[PDB]
Amino acid sequence: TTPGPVMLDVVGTTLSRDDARRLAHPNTGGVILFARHFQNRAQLTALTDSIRAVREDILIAVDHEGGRVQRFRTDGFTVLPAMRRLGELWDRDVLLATKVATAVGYILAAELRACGIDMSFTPVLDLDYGHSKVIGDRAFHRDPRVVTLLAKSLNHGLSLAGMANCGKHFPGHGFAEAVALPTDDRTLDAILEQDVAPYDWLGLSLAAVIPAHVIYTQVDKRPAGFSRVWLQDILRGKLGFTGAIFSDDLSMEAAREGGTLTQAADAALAAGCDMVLVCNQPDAAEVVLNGLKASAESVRRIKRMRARGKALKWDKLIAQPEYLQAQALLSSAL
Ligand SMILES: CC(=O)N[C@H]1/C(=N/OC(=O)Nc2ccccc2)O[C@H](CO)[C@@H](O)[C@@H]1O
Repeated sequence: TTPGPVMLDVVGTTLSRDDARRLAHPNTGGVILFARHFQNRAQLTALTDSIRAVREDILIAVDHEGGRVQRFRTDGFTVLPAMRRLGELWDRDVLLATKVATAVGYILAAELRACGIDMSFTPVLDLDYGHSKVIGDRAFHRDPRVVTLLAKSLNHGLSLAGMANCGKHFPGHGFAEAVALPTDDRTLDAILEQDVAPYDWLGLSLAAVIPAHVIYTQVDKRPAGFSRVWLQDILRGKLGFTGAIFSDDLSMEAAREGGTLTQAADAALAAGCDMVLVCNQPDAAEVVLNGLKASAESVRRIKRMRARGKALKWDKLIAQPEYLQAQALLSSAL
């Protein structure tokens, strides 16, 4: 089987008959996990194993950013700092900050792969303007050059465990704050010269992208996730990006602008998304699976988000010097 364009979630800590039906649908391509799917490491591994048993080509992801966004914080998972902490460390010691960023990346990816997960929806590349509360301390730094090199060092640590990455929220969620959709009335050039710069500078170190549920009125009235201008003209065209594009959670009502989930899913894919996220309502996601009108190009990019190579099980990772080394550095540096 080949991955479909829909990423959804399962009902709980153990796979159900309804999950198996949904996982087997041709338009299913991924699973995203949340805190309700984690009891302990043993349970989570059995869950991810059973998911791949139903659909061997499935992509399994999770929002593991650190700080305020980390689904798995217990039973050995290292509580990671808010990315804003790394920008603050950068301001005291640039090179040390890049060293810690990689260690955070490797810890993050290694622990996730030990439980059978492919990727995390990280890093946040939004600039820390201080404007967006939903972003807040999830942003690395105000300076796009600092965001680039810190995020790059983190993506390097992810790659050391064979894990990819996903920058967000394109073209930038940091400026709009802004219950309807946020709006950003800056000019295209202003958005390109700063918020978009990390996506451009990261080059091949950027594996994927999530667009923002934000309307940039001076560029396109459609939200970035449903904007062919942003996803094709800018990202694919002007920047030459060839990585995967995941929509932001379509379950966010205001993002759909009066349309159904299925209609919003068709618009996102039509705009340029390779995969769409429908979180926290599997039955509504199943309606999308069966009503979707919309692959060759996308399937290639989706397959390339699978974790590369073999992963260390927990019994092996806990005794690995590199893992132990990263743990110590994180404690001392922060
Ligand atoms: C802007 C933001 O924080 N978007 C996140 C995000 N946000 O989802 C929602 O805000 N969902 C929502 C909000 C209100 C009602 C229903 C769903 O979903 C993705 C997958 O979980 C994350 O990777 C994104 O980073």
